[PDB]
Amino acid sequence: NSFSGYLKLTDNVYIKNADIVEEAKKVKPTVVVNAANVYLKHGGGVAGALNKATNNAMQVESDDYIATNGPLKVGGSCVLSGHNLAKHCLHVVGPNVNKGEDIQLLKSAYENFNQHEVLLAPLLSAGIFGADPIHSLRVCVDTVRTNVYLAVFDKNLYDKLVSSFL
Ligand SMILES: O=C(O)C1=C(c2ccc3ncccc3c2)CCC1
Repeated sequence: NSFSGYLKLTDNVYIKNADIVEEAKKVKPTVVVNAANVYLKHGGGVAGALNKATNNAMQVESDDYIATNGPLKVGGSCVLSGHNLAKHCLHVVGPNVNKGEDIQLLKSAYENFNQHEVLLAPLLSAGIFGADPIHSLRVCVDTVRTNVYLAVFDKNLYDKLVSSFL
């Protein structure tokens, strides 16, 4: 958890313009959050990038978790190995509002972060899930009570989030 170069937005939310894969490889945090789907199929976005950085070890483990436990619920999570990226990966399912899933479940999704004192994470439901990323940061700030270090890849999005916040 030796994070560096973050800007503190609130007592417990920090942000950096960084690639979450590179941050995980540098810091090897106790927990890295994945922006997952209910079947843990890590096909694109942050999920595809974290799985690729494990050379598909994350996907093989996830398929076994699903065969034994069934799919997650939207707003839910599971804890699996972080492989080379972290001690643990917290796979969290935010709603895909582009498919009619309820935006209220974004609060439920962020509540899962409270089971861990420190996390490295992306914004949930941003990208292909369709939620406005600045709304997702507001829900994170209003819901997460533990220490969360948010990595945002895109510089234009990062500058917009920092300006809206501070
Ligand atoms: O943080 C961003 O800029 C966002 C996304 C993203 C998408 C793909 C990524 N592939 C590798 C590492 C980080 C990634 C991050 C999806 C929406 C917002």
